[PDB]
Amino acid sequence: GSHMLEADLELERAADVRWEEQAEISGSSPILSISIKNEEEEQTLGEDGAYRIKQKGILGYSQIGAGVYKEGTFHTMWHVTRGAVLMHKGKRIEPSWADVKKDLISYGGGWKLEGEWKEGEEVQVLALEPGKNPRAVQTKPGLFKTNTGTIGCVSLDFSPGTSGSPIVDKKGKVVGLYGNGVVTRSGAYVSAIANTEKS
Repeated sequence: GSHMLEADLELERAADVRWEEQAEISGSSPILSISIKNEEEEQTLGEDGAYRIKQKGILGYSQIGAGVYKEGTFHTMWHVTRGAVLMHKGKRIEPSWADVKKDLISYGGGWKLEGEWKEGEEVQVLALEPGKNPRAVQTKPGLFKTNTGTIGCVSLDFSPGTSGSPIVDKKGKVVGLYGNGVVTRSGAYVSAIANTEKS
């Protein structure tokens, strides 16, 4: 086999994980990214927060995902990294735990996301889309029956490459991660919120 990485997957911090009062008031608001990032250039690269995940290729970087660093653990979607080693400023990050069925993977310790969701409450997607500055979008999840209990879900209103982006309650905690596509019995595709799940 090879002793090199199968692929160069780099992390890039983009924003603080927090509730945005402006997006509560207006529906959505941009968030500050840093000198002030006027524009995101996907193809160039550049602790706690929200991160882009980019894959090097001969044309430059592609943003294939996003995720959340919290309390020394990085959380993202199994579909995004398929358990691959991540790099961040020359530091290597290793998969600690995964759950394919839930499309979740953690790196550097176990699950730390402690946002909570009850029906009727709104949340903010802190969306890191390919080619765009971070944006907070207020949304209302609906409750759904699983074949074992309940999950909250939201509409797939972002780029697939926002997968892994955090969704936050009013306490500023992460209820879960955007982009975990599930199919309903009523023919539709929605995003199943990570933690919001009972059995």
